[PDB]
This record gives sequence, structure tokens and C-alpha cells, in this order.
Amino acid sequence: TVIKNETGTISISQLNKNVWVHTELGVPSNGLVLNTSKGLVLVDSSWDDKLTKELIEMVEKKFQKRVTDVIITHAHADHIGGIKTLKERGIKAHSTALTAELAKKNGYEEPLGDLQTVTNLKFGNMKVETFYPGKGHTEDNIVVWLPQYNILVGGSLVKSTSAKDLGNVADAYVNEWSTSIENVLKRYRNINAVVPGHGEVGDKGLLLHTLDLLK
Ligand SMILES: [Zn+2]
Repeated sequence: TVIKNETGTISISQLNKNVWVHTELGVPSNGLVLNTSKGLVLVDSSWDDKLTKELIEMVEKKFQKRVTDVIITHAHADHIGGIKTLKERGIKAHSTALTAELAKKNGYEEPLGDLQTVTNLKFGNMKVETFYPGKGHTEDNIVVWLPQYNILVGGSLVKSTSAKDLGNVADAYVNEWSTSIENVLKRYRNINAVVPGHGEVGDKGLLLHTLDLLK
């Protein structure tokens, strides 16, 4: 089930009953929409305020619920870009402290900086674990794990199956990135789906593919 806006710039696709992938064109970028009994939780918002607001309005219309929380997976403009929108709408913008520090450094309003290396959140019955595996795509990048579904949100740490390019490495720790991905692999022994920063949802093979690119 894939639903879109009128421009086609924003789409949401159901992964399972309560888990949807949101995709926006800024180049596409993925995150998750989690439909919980206590509102909507996003893993990542969008590139900027306009798209972030459109995204929120879309999902809030679709599920007739408040977006309560967003997990920000790193501090780059294309991840922190809708922070003003989140804060004005009373959306809790979770991030690690490092991501918050970097967001400020980039001139952005600060997300919460509440996430620790391992943070388990629960929204109604929806369980969410955030994990900082070490530096890779950026110094601060985290992954998100849905232990009820064994779904891993790789974000920019994980490239898609067709991707031959690691993307922006100006802020990357290319050598460390392999170790960080290994940390994710060691941590989650049974992964089902993995959501890359952009491109189609895959499986653990995406982590391997990314290691291959990094070699
Ligand atoms: Zn980035």
C-alpha cells in the first residue's frame, strides 16, 4: 500500500500493520511512520520545514492522530532541516546529545539530545530502540531498531542495493564506518528488514553491501 501527495514528492508505504515508510524527494530520503495507540512517531522527518510540515500533515490526516515524537538519526541539514516545524507543533525531536550539538553548530534549533547510546522508547505498544553504533556517515549517526518486527532503520549509514556511492563523505568517518556497521550486525543477530537512508527496503544484505562499498 503506497499513498502519495499531489506533486509525488511525498509518499508513504506500509511495511506492516503499524509501520510505514515515508519517502520524500529533496533525491529521495526514507524514514518511518509508526502508527501507535498514543499517536504517530516518525523515524526522521524531512529535508526542510515545508516538506516536514507536509509530511506531518499527510500522516496526521491519514491516521487522524498527532505526531508526538520524531527520532532524528543525524544532524545534517537533510535530517534536522524540519526541526523548526517539529518544535512549533510540540513534536518531541529525539536525538543524541552529539546530534543536538552538531545541529546547533549547523545553526539549527536544537533537538532534545536525550538519546543515549542505547535508548529504548515505547509508544503505546510500539517498541523502538535507538542505537549509536559509532561514527560512519557522520560522527553522530544512529540506527533505530523495532524489536517487535526486527526492522532496522539504517538511515544514511546504510546504502541501498543499487547504490554504488556512499554519498557525502565530507563529514564521514569512512574507516570507522565499517566498524560501526559491524557493531550493528553484532548487536542485532536476527534482522528482518533494513531501511536504507534512501532506496528500497531490504534486509541484512544491505549492511553487507554497504561494507562492500566501504572496502
Ligand atoms: Zn547526512
